[PDB]
Amino acid sequence: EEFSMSFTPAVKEVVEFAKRIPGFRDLSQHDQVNLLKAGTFEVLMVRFASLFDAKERTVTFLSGKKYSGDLLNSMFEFSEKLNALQLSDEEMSLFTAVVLVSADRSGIENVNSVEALQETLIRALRTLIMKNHPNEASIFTKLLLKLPDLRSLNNMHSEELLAFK
Repeated sequence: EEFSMSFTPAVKEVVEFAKRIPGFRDLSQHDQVNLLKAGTFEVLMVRFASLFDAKERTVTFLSGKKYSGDLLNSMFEFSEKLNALQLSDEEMSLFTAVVLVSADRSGIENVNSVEALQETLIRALRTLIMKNHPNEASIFTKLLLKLPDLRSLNNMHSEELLAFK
């Protein structure tokens, strides 16, 4: 409850976010549906982190209200680690687009076009991180390391979410 349904309109939000990713609407319709089908779960993981605060033990839901079981524990270790980097909203958005365009390539027909879009987003992320965190370049590396982590959480818990919310 009070979090079940909270992730239904969130799916609608990912679709709209993707549409705003420069170049996304150039990929085949086939590839756009597949990136969203495969990556929506990983983007939602990042969005959750963004609505968490281990610095105050508060978890805010896209729904509004604020509060403080083994996926939920993973979502906390994940969120704490990511929240540690102290990214700005702009970095957070760019990173989320990288996550979406980094999704499982199994159902993708034009991988070259998807890798080309990921490259463009990756280069901007690194460029944007170096500028806002000149002495913390490593922040960029830590973010890439999270891609394999999110793919595992996905492989393991997507079903217990991508089902009736």
